[PDB]
Amino acid sequence: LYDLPPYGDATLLYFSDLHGQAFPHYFMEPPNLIAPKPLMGRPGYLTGEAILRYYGVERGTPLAYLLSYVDFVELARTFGPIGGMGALTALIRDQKARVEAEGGKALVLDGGDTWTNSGLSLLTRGEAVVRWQNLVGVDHMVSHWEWTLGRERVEELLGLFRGEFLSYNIVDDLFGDPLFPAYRIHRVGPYALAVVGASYPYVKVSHPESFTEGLSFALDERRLQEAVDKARAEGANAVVLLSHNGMQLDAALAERIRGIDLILSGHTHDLTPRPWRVGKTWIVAGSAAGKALMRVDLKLWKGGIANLRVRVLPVLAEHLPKAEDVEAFLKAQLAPHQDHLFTPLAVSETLLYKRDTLYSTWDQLVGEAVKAIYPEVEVVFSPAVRWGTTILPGQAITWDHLYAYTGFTYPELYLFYLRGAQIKAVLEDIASNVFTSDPFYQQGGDVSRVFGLRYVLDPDAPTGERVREVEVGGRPLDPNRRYLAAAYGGRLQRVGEAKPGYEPRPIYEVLAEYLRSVGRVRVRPEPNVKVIGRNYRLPEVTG
Ligand SMILES: [Mn+2]
Ligand SMILES: [Mn+2]
Repeated sequence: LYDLPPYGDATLLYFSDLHGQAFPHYFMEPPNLIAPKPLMGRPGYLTGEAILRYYGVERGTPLAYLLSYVDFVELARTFGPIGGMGALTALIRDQKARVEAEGGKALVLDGGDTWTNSGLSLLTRGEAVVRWQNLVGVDHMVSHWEWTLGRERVEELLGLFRGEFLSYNIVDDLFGDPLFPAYRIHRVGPYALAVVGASYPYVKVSHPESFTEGLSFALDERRLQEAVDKARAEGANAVVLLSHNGMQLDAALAERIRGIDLILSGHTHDLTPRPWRVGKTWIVAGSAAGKALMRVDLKLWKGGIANLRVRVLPVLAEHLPKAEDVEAFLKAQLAPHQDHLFTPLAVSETLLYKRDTLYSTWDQLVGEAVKAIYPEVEVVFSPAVRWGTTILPGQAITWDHLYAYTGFTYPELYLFYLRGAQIKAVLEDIASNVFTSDPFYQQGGDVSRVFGLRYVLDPDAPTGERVREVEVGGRPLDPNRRYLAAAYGGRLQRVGEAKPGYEPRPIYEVLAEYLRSVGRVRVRPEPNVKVIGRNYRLPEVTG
């Protein structure tokens, strides 16, 4: 709940990966987070009943509703939607006021992936999200998807952003000079707390290169270590890393970098009801889509963090007061677009979810839509991003949802031929990245969903042997056969042969065309992958 007693010298109110989600919505955690044996059972790879047990969270509680897919639909009906900028603002303000009334010091920290991927964002090229950050009063933020707006727009938006953007790693690609401050030291009574920022290191290979030309985001352990050391030389007693590296990478850094007391981990969209102790560092994840506000109270000492209290505060719009200024602001911004954004396109008869290592009902729906409009397509590759939303049974799908699921600034759907060998290699290559069993390199991640294909995955097999028994359209994969593929949200088209006469157009236009026509959809979970050595789980899709 929200009525917490005072604790410590400083309070951090942290959220991450909002992905421009302006309104209350639903967001189910993944039914599977598959890992090779060495990585199983650790934060970042917990789901379902196991995550509840790991954290000692009772089944059926508001925290259980946020934390796991177990009982999802039932709990969504019980507790209501999560997030919304209005409710998140109300909660942040409630907590900050409480802390300041106690004579405490509070900082509002945003872990990045904030400005993009929503109707509000696309309609304003991120501007409305920044204006919202300003209404709440965000002290710092880091970045990742922000860069898909392009360097020019990001700089414009940083002019508007009243908080202080941090990043030790964004440097010029020719001279190496950092473009932003690495950290900021804040007075917390008699102590000094440094907030160091880290943006996603893989922006260049993850998005169109044009968006970040002239910049390097490379993970630079030396530069990070020197930043931590410098903050301490300037008087910082404790050091907090506001990170967008991904939680597993943050855990690896905790064992390599000296002096990081706490890491606020974004990117992987994880939940950590209790902090994860790695080396001499505590790690707290930032969740996603506005579902939670992480309150981290710190008892500091001359040399670091003596102790801390972590609470995952559910952002439940039905259980929080309104932030009137935010409600009014959103009304002003979207009044002209409400018809477009909220009119039903179709009704979903069952649960549409996005997150999972391998398969989702939302991605299957997209595959069906693509094949319905382009019957020549044999395989549809959907991007396994961790942002999105969840549609409940009987709920209408709207344009706002389409933008929540497919609101890339580069949303083009591409149709192109791939040889069978390429299809298999694409999956094997992703598997090698997502599943490496070497704890030194593991970072995790999700696998592209390929509608029209079925395969067997063995996460523990050697590279080159993880993907087997591939079948396309009920027939064994023919390595030399040319198959017509479709893909959006990535770079797969670069190794294909473009379909003659086809003009790439936004995936959401294709989806809206399909949905308007069909009126109602019913996508029951029918996973197309068999996982060796694991039980593949599914949620309950009715109710
Ligand atoms: Mn994200
Ligand atoms: Mn990210």
